[PDB]
Amino acid sequence: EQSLPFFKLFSFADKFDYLLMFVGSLGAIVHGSSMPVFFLLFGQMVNGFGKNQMDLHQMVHEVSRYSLYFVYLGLVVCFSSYAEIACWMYSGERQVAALRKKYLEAVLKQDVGFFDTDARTGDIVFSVSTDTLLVQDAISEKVGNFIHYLSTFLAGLVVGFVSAWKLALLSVAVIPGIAFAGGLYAYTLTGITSKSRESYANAGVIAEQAIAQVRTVYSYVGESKALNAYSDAIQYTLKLGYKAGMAKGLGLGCTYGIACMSWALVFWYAGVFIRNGQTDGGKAFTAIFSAIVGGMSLGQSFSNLGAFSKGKAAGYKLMEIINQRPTIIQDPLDGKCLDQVHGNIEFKDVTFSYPSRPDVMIFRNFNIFFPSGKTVAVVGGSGSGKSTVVSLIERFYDPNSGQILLDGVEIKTLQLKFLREQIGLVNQEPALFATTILENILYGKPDATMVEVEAAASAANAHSFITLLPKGYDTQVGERGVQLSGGQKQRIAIARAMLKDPKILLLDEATSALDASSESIVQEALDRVMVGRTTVVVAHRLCTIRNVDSIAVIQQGQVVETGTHEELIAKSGAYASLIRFQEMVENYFYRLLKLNSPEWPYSIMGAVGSILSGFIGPTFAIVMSNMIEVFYYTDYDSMERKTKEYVFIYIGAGLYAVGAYLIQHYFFSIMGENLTTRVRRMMLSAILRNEVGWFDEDEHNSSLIAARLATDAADVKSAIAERISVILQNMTSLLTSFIVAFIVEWRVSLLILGTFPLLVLANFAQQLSLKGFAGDTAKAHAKTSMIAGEGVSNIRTVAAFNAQSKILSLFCHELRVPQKRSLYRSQTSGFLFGLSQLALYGSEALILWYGAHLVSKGVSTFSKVIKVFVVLVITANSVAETVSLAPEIIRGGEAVGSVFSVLDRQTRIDPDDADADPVETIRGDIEFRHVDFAYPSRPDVMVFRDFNLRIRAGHSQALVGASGSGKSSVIAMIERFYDPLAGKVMIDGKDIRRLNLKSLRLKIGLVQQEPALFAATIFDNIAYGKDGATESEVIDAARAANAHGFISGLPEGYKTPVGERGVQLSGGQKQRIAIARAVLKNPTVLLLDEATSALDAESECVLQEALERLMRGRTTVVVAHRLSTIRGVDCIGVIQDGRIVEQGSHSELVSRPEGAYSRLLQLQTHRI
Ligand SMILES: CCN(CC)c1ccc(C(=O)c2ccccc2C(=O)O)c(O)c1
Ligand SMILES: CCN(CC)c1ccc(C(=O)c2ccccc2C(=O)O)c(O)c1
Repeated sequence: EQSLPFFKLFSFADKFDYLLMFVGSLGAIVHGSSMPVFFLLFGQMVNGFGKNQMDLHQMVHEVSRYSLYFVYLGLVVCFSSYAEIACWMYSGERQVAALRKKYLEAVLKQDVGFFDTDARTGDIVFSVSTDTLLVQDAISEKVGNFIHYLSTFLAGLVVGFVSAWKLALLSVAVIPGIAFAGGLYAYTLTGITSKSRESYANAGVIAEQAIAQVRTVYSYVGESKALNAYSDAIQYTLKLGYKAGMAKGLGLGCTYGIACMSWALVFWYAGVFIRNGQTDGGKAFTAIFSAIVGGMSLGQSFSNLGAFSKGKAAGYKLMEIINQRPTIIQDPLDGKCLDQVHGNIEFKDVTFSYPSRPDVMIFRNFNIFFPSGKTVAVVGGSGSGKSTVVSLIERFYDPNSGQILLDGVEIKTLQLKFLREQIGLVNQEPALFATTILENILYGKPDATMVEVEAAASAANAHSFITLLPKGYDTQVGERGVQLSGGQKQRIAIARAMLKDPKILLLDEATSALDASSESIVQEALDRVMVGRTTVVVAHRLCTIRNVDSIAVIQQGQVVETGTHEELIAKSGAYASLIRFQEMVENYFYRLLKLNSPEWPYSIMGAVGSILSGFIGPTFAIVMSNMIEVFYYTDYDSMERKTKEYVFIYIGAGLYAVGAYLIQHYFFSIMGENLTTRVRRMMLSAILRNEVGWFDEDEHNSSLIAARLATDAADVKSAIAERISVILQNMTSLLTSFIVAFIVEWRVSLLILGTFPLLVLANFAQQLSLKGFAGDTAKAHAKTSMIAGEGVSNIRTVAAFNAQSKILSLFCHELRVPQKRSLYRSQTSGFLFGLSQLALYGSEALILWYGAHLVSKGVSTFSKVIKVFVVLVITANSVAETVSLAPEIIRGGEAVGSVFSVLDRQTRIDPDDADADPVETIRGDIEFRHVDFAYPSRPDVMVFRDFNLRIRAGHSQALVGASGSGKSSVIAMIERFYDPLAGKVMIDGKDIRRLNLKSLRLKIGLVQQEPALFAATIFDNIAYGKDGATESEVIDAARAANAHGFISGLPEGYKTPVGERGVQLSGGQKQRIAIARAVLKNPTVLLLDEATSALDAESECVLQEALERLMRGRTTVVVAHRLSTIRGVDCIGVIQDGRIVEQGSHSELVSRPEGAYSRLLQLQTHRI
């Protein structure tokens, strides 16, 4: 960790931002100290009502003046809350932006050796893209919110203890029980959720391995143990979900009951103090509510400390590269700018080792002379760090031992400003920049005109990707629409190097894109551009090696031989090995509800529970208003009885909550968990039925599919269980509150009726204030972050051409747009929040004024205005949640999109077809008509061109891999992993696509290539090929596979975990189990697949005794790229790029003098 302290994180503050922070803090304190003052004014107006019941002259003036004070308070909140959101959020944008401009400069100042081509560059780009966002959260409006809510607590206590210290002390002493109950509830919820996830880590995870190893499960009957096991696993998750739903019960009910008891106690003490003669009704209420709010605000105040630690750590991580001192210092004074460059580069015993891994040695005793104005090249035997000279010449690593002389002048005695111009680099795949092609050329020389650009393009023939463009000299490679990669690229690096017109040029192995006509074109382009230059070429193939004046061959640390191509080929001096190696190369909601048809009895009893629970708020508000009126009785005798009755009402309501809440939250949880289990079972049953090719897509891999099937499905519950209880409860509370409010008094309730939109909008704004007004801050900064990431990932190219000063000229001019967007967002949010709060506090001063006016005329009476005001305000409070859940109702699929995306997806091949004819017996004949296929992952490949083959019944075939010319593709076409794009597949006198292949695959077996085993013991693993596992043939399988002397010799016997659990066996012995599983099936047709030398065991004691059983009485087809233990007996064919031309036994193939078998003989001799 070693995190930086919270202070000094503002160290990037301008002299103007301090004023912004000061104004923000000053506004925040005032905005936080407002609610208690609102309670004080409300208490004063209640006192004005109470004290003047028999004199309707003073009360009018008091209500008028207090309504005016409410108007003033609303104005203050309007002009204070705006200074908290408009001065803190903006100040959090002028610092992070001012920090990135320094951070990227620091990154681009360091040496290239710091990025040693690994995950370090990924870490740096992740820090740039994501970590600065975390820094921006610790200095944004979160600190303003924290100050706001702490000042609220302080002001509440102050406006508390001063009024009536006893009542405030009671109020602050009763809240610890509620806080402790809430903490216990949260801890229990977290523990139960963790236990549920750990239970989900049980066999409910085996779905991912079944999906990954889908080829083997489709090869056998499968689809039964893969689903029954999943159901048995998810049963436990269902049970723990029931327990979790229970936990969502007693916790909330007990908290509400303790709250109700506390309210009853505090009101009873207020009522016993009021009759003594200490305080008044308008003061005890003020003290109680101020103390309650002050106590409750501290919990929200401390909720912001979570992000502060992350922000501190993020700031510490950033403040590491900033203060780093570069190893190489660019001092213009030390280096004297020279001229008359010649091109003499000479080594003086330059031995260097990488600082990251100094154990290895790279250039032990390195001494080769580079002539001026002459072409030389160095070629290595293999890829043993060949691309190392380029880094050393361009000064990316300081030579620890040795010296490099440039025209007799040491490079270390020169500044790194004008030296880099003399060297041009074209490395392996020089990544272009996602800008216009016009300014890509300008990197060589910032000051250039169009004519030299055209001359450079013509020199490198940069016209086949430029002249015939949709628009002139305008194309963004990063943009998808004009993405013009197209495999090979007309290398613009050639043109940008020619623009410099240097005398030293560097070229790496830039031929790795299926050398073709375009490669030849760029080859003669290069041959044109090497004129009078000290070019150095590194490559592996000998095509470019021939066109070199002098060739240097290195083996390790030093050059083994020099001379020229005609000399190396002579006498085979240190060159026969080189050529030997070279030659060896939406209606969703209705149907979701319909899916819960068997949950009919568990929905009604939850709905009635929600309806019953909906009667909590209005009754509590009614009792509060009634007791508020009761406090002002003249005769003290009836007060005791009324308060006792109301305390009894509170005590009853506590148990009513401890009831109704559990009743609501239990059955709904049951229904949600049942729905999740059903949808998960159906999802797996549908995804396993899908075709093989849909699994091959890069978007659809095992990890993402498992994540969607494991995590996304849970959200379905939140879309059908939690999202329906709250709406019903709030709606019924709203209705039952309006009914009572209208019954009590209607002519005053109409004013509130006309003004619910204002109060609801204001409370919605208050609710949104807790989340933050910034909004999706990553989307705005993604465009800027792309520039930094692309400049860091391509550090090799930007290091040359002196492009460091140019990157921080587009970065600065592009960073300004998010700043303006943030400023506009901040201003709009502040103004709207201020207007909303003014509407809130400006409307409550009208209802009370009209109520007082009505009382003055005698039409209405006290105990009626206050009731309809309090109950209606409290019920308008609840509408905020209903409004907040609105955007996630109509806009379905926001997170719950996988529920029907793959469940209702239509397949092309249905394994179980009722109309398909059943398959009883098969003779075992394989033949293909004129059929070709293309992989669905990338249909551009068209290797198959009119493919045909035949294997007679009761025979064997020995197809050769033929250098991987689609060798592992015929294995996937004999049985229906894929479908023929054209032509017909012929078998057993019937077309393949009219028979029930589920009944057909049970008679055909194959052998896997890459070893893989299920997370289960090997008793049914070898019995997976048949239904019914009896030890009689279990031992027989081990004897046939010859694993009986090995598997049964294990100390723990057969009952042992062999997959990704318990003991992990070697990869060279999993083929024993693989071949043991096949013998149980005893298929009429057998398939083999050996490739990539998966055995790696000389004198195999497995294949020799198993292949003999393999041929006996079976039609076997074998494909392999190795001429070892693949001796055919009936017919052998050779495939060349998706086509065969010769057929017959091994005698015919060996009878050919040379034929196509000579190439296979070459590799056979290579095996030796
Ligand atoms: C934030 C949740 N929370 C802290 C644990 C609660 C929850 C409930 C209460 C009740 O006082 C209460 C609030 C409003 C309306 C009625 C009632 C009621 O009396 O049931 C409370 O004070 C605090
Ligand atoms: C003066 C009476 N009065 C104006 C009509 C109210 C009453 C209640 C609230 C609630 O916000 C509230 C206050 C404190 C604790 C919990 C809660 C709660 O959420 O139930 C309020 O804002 C204003």
